Amino acid sequence: GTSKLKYVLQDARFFLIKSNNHENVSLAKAKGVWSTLPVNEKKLNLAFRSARSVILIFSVRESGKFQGFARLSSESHHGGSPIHWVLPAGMSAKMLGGVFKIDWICRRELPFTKSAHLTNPWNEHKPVKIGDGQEIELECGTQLCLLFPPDESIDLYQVIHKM
Repeated sequence: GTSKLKYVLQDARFFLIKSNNHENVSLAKAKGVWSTLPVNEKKLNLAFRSARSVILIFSVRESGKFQGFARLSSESHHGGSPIHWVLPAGMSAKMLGGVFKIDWICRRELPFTKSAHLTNPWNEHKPVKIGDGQEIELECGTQLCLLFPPDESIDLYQVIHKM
């Protein structure tokens, strides 16, 4: 059912995450971490302290799909044992140095074809697939998350318990 998920998404903020590779999304799905560039790192830290939930919705460049969505459980943190991201051409480990802990809500794919009817008012009313770090307005982001199939590998309890 959607009661639990709708509870997690009440008053949530939503950010699109655009990964240049599949590897870092596979890594992040298993380990429960994400890192972004400093502009977006600042944006997500502000949203984390301000919002009841901060949702990252992931799409790998050129994949034609979203790969899942997750909720921040921490602000970014530097100084931990380093995540061995596959670094894109012009990116250093220092640029991805802040590590957010995330709890995945769905790790299943949603093709762009299934979200063609949703537009983001905060990106000029363009389809929500169009947009790293683009903020998605509350209702559009909620409906986008609701489109994903249920994920039998996920237990929402840990998220609901830490809210």
